[PDB]
Amino acid sequence: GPRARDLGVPFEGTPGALNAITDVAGVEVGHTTVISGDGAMVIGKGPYRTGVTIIHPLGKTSLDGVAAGRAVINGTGEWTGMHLVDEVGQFLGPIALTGTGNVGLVHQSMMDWSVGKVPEEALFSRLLPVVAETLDNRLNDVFGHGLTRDHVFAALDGAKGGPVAEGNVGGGTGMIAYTFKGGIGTSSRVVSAGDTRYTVGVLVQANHGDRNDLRIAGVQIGKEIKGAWPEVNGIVAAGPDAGKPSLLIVIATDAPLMPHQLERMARRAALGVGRNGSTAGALSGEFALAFSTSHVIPLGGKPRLPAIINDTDSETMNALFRGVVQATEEALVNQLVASETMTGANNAKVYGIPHDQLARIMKARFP
Amino acid sequence: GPRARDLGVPFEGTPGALNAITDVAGVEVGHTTVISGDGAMVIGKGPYRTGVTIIHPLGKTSLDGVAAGRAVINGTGEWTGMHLVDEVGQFLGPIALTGTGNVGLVHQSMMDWSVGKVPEEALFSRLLPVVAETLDNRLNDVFGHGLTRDHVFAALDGAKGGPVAEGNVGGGTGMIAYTFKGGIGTSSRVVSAGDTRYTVGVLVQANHGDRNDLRIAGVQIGKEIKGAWPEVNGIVAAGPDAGKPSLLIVIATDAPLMPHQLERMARRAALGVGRNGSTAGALSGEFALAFSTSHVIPLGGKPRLPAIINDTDSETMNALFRGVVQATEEALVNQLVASETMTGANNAKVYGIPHDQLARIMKARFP
Amino acid sequence: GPRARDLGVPFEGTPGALNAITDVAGVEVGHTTVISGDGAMVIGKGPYRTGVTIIHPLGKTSLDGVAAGRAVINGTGEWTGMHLVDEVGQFLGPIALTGTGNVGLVHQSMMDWSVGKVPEEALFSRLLPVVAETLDNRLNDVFGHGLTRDHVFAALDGAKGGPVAEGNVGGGTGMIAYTFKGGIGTSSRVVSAGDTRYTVGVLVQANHGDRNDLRIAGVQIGKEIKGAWPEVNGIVAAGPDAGKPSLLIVIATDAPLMPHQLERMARRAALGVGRNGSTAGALSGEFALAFSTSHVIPLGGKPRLPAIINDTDSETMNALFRGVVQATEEALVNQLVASETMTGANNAKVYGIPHDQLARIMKARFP
Amino acid sequence: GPRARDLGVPFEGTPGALNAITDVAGVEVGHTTVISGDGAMVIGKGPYRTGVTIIHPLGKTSLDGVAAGRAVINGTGEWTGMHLVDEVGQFLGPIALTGTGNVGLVHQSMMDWSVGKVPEEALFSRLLPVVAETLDNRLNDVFGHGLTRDHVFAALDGAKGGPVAEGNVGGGTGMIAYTFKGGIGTSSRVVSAGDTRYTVGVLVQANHGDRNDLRIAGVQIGKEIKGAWPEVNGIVAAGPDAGKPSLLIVIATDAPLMPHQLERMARRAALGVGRNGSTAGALSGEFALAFSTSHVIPLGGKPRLPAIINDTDSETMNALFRGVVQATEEALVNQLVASETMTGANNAKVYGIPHDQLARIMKARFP
Ligand SMILES: NCCc1ccc(S(=O)(=O)F)cc1
Ligand SMILES: NCCc1ccc(S(=O)(=O)F)cc1
Ligand SMILES: NCCc1ccc(S(=O)(=O)F)cc1
Ligand SMILES: NCCc1ccc(S(=O)(=O)F)cc1
Ligand SMILES: NCCc1ccc(S(=O)(=O)F)cc1
Ligand SMILES: NCCc1ccc(S(=O)(=O)F)cc1
Ligand SMILES: NCCc1ccc(S(=O)(=O)F)cc1
Ligand SMILES: NCCc1ccc(S(=O)(=O)F)cc1
Repeated sequence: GPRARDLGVPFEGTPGALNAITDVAGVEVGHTTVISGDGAMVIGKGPYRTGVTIIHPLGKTSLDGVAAGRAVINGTGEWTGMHLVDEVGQFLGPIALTGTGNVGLVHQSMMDWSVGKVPEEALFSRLLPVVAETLDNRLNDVFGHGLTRDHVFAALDGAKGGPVAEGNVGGGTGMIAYTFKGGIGTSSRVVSAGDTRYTVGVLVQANHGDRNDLRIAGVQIGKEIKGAWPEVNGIVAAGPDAGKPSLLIVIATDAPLMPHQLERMARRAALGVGRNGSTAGALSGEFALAFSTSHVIPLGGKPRLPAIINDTDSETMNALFRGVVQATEEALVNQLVASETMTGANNAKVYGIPHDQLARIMKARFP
Repeated sequence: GPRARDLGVPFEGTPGALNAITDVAGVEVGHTTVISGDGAMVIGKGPYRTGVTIIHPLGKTSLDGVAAGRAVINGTGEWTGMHLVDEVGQFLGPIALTGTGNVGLVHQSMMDWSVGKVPEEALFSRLLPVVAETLDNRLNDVFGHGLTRDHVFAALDGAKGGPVAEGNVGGGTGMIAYTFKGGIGTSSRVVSAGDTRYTVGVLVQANHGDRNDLRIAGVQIGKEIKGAWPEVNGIVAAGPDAGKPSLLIVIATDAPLMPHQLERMARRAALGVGRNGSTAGALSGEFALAFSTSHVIPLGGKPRLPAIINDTDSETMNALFRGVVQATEEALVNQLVASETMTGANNAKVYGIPHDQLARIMKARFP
Repeated sequence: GPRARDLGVPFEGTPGALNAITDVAGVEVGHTTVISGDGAMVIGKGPYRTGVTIIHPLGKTSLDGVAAGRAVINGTGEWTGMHLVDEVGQFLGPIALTGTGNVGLVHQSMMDWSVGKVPEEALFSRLLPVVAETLDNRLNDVFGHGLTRDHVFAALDGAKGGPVAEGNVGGGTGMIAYTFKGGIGTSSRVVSAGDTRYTVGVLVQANHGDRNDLRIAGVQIGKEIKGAWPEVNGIVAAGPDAGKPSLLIVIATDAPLMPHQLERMARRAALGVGRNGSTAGALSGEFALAFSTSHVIPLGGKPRLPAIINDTDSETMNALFRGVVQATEEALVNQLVASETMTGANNAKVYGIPHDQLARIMKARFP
Repeated sequence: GPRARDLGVPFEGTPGALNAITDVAGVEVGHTTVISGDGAMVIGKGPYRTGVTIIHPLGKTSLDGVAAGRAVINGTGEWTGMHLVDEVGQFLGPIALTGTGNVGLVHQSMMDWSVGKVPEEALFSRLLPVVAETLDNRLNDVFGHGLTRDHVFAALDGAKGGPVAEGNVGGGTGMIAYTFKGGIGTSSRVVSAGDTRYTVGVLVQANHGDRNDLRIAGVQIGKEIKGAWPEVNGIVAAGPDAGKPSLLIVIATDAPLMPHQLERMARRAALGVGRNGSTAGALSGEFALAFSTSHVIPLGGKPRLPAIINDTDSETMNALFRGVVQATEEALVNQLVASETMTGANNAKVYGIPHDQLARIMKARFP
């Protein structure tokens, strides 16, 4: 399937080989996608359109920590392990991205998974699992216990490097972004800092924004697209014909950055979001987490910092910052393009942004 | 049973009638205490010494929010719903305080409880439950699933006003503080802010500190007490004769404070902690959350702020601040006194601070 | 001359009557602009291209505080009075925006001005002046004491409502933005929340960004413009032909917001900046301060909060948030268009963004 | 003259050789003390009781940065350069501690001093001087321009290693703490972190707290001391018999800590303050700044991090934290003992805590 670039959307900078967070060596991603039932929602019975996405910063077999820092755009949402990140500049274990209703289940399941994987002497380090959410309430039975521990184990165990599936998968399965179908998106940038190159990888779970604000490559596009407004049981549910017939951003880099420097990286995410036109809804939980895969902390050991960067080194830091902004901008658009039309709970129907129209618009704007 | 004052420990200020967080009208507290098994710990088979403590800011039937603000002393621990508090200055639902291994279970159980209590239209407001932890790893099978959804429901439903049980109860059941038995403690102050008297109530779940640092009423008491060091299988496990035969602070007030003013309140907890001598362990998750029961936010309506206070009004603010410092100091000592000797997982034995010795020391120091 | 809209740049939303921060009633703005000398720079002798911009939140005769909250995009710069804003949610006195070299002089001058204007009994409230900077180092003798106490008095005393001068004036006089001439810009939005209208006004002092990242109305315009690169003594200083022949954002609103709510407003500034393409340089001090003119604190008195807004009231908050994003986006373009080509210290020459070319590009893009 | 230990006050831990911040190698301290005039205050004509204290983290000839992090206890005061510290984890140049009315003068004077001392290529790094304040309003003509640029230069140039003068000197000259004479205090700890011993040094400028709250070595001493309350014109101005005849903490360490780790150190200061009984007044600007003298950043070069420490290494981190708490606690008492009775502006008279009574009390409590 085409990604944003394939439909003629231009972006600045140089993407990595996979144009994904896994361009950062050693990062693994797994999805479990839960899609079952149709028709009217009954709490505890579905329909279910949900799941979980796992990111292993250093792979599923690592017991070590990664240096980390976060940023909050708008904090109406949950992301666990973040007080830890704020205090000691690192976290242990995987990142889980999921639906709001799944947070506690995922949190405990990650603990159960550790008991079966980790040496008992190291169990203390698995007590603060990192779990984050956006709300799949239009398409999913949020409270209905559709996600199981087995689902979580499968994502943890199945995670891998290489190409990352985008769209209606894992934590993104039941999401809605810019009044089009939401979900998972990813992008990367290879950046030049003097004689050195670094990779900045971004993955998003997008459930934010309004169609009328959306910009793609600077084009305010919602009004250029015809139709494709959401429907409920046959009736247009938004837009001019209404009535008629949160955002999680994960940044990986192999740059050997210190925790406070990774906070700076995280704070660049908002600028990439800003490029695409949204204004951070009052109830939209929008968060960024950044980590380094080269600045690593062996469990109970000496931190490994292979090289060290000056915060005032504009050449290096700006290269890295611009990388975050650009990869974030593109990951957001890649999400929209990868997500297909879906019908879910209560016959709610949300359209993937139409490929034919997007390509036509891009061709006209960028001949 | 005697509380700290009853053993001759002096404190400054005037406590409320109950000398507890429930001196703040409408606050309800519940505990479920889980104690089963003895001897060698096998993960999933106990022994269990754990539980959960519930605090309903406005009572169990409230759908409304309370103005709130938080502070971090040392952030190596979990407390959910805090991004929400940082962002919008309020939280919905109960505060749960529990052991580290129970966070996910408690988080989902609270959602489940809401489904059976609140109108479907208010379910959105129940998606970010507030759950905090300290670690009962010495006395409890942390990973062993000792806490059940029923335990959580019982605490949610059984919560009430009036006297608050202290010691080895609810979330505090298997905790250890200042190398003595840890647990739950509570105290309050009624403070004169001009011609208006507010109540400041504090509850702690204590699992922090070293005996060598402990100060009670300014007395460095660890070396004055003889014996009572922890044991394993009858062998002293800490202190000089070793070998021979986190902190959660919840502040309630009826002062009509704005969210940023409640952050100031929460930041006062550290001074109260400082009075008692600990230095915040590198891995001690020490947190404070402050809320108002008068500044309330009707769900989906207009915030109710019955009066308004100027931050530069020293008379009012300092009365409130001093209240927090004093009530926190006393709550910590009250905890120690209420907690009794316990033997738990792996035959670990932790002594309650000896009442006879404490009373003897206080009598000598304060005739 | 022309402002951005006059050159055919489209923006979203409805500007206030003045399309300026002074659309918020009672706000006063004053500039002192210092331009003297030409040729090679000698420290302490000029050339000078600097100044100061004063914003009185409630007018120059007010002794009262305004509710306030801030946000940091990248904190490599100075802005005094901000610890106060963080702590007590308000500040007293005017905001001064100036060149880095002028900070201390302006800070003390504001105290001096207070001694002469304020009742003796109220002098305590004047001890924490609000002063912020960006660096005019290419065009100005930064260290050379070009700004005087008299210059500051003149801006304090000459401040007024009505139209605000933009471009090479006040604190913006010697600034550079997006490799074109920087300086002062302003814009406003009147926003609708049901039957209620509010105004959000923004003023920027812009000294940030690179030409190659600049977006105006979503158009990446740096490569579309021919020439107009900076020069030093007749030699192109940047861009392809090189070698051959920080950001301060002030947000005012009449919305009756609490301090933590104004922090949310301030955090929206970054999204507006993001729209225009910059990525926050490592050494670019980018800050936002937001205040309410309706939520005011009589000195030594009871805060006046005429109405109260729920943070979860999306209709109201989103209206205000969108206002910040749009007004920030426009104030940045308004700055560029207002700023004229300038030659300063060491014969550095920076071009105002070319009006003829910009208009042509906008016409071609937006027929 | 005796310090606190010499009067019989016990403290925990091992001080460095000097028991002062200069036990951390390379740190230099300088004071300029300004004392002139008696009787009634007229703004601009004294009497003056003020000054400035300079701390050079790496000595007066250093152009390099030190890694640093800060904490706020209560933010109603000024400390410049802190946005920089928050963002990039270091600051350049000296720390100045002074009276509130002197901030702007000191800020500009430090720039002027740099112009004379620093190479031209390094001037950019001198643009964000670090200046902090407490308010000497009872004893000093705050607005009266008593401090001159020459005073600042003398303290910058006269700074040295070795014993540090305490009491009514430099920035502390006109201060008041716990209703006794305030001033400068300092202490250090050498702390055992495994097989390595680090030094933690602390200097305070104390202008905070109330006599009734003061604890010295856990003894609530205000009521044990007879007389010595402040007077105006021979009449008691505070306390029971009235009418009858802010805090700055600077932490230095040679531990090679990263910036986020120094924030942790700074957050420990509050516990040390807590030990001595104060509750952080609403208008008391109470701040801490911590820097490392081993983790240094050559100007425009590669950061030098000689060794690296794990945040979860309890043995090392707790040793450092305990050092901060104990050194802060002792610095505060050392201040009181060093500070002598002073009469200043408006015939305000503030007593040094009486040495004879203190020694007698300590002897009775600690036989
Ligand atoms: N991040 C998920 C969306 C969400 C879910 C709940 C809220 S609350 O303020 O009503 F608790 C806010 C935002
Ligand atoms: N045999 C003991 C296994 C075990 C069980 C629990 C832990 S904890 O510190 O993470 F709670 C550590 C080790
Ligand atoms: N608050 C519970 C104790 C705790 C549990 C785990 C950690 S971690 O750094 O190893 F993730 C830290 C502190
Ligand atoms: N209308 C059916 C009940 C219901 C209502 C709201 C939700 S929520 O996902 O937005 F919290 C879930 C289920
Ligand atoms: N905000 C003005 C620009 C500026 C000026 C100086 C610095 S410093 O890191 O060298 F202290 C950083 C940024
Ligand atoms: N009546 C004396 C005038 C005066 C002089 C100084 C102050 S201060 O607290 O701001 F330093 C206050 C009042
Ligand atoms: N840190 C100095 C004391 C101080 C504290 C507060 C202020 S004010 O801005 O709230 F009036 C002024 C001076
Ligand atoms: N290289 C010439 C001297 C000089 C260099 C830099 C500056 S500054 O404004 O960036 F601090 C000022 C003067």
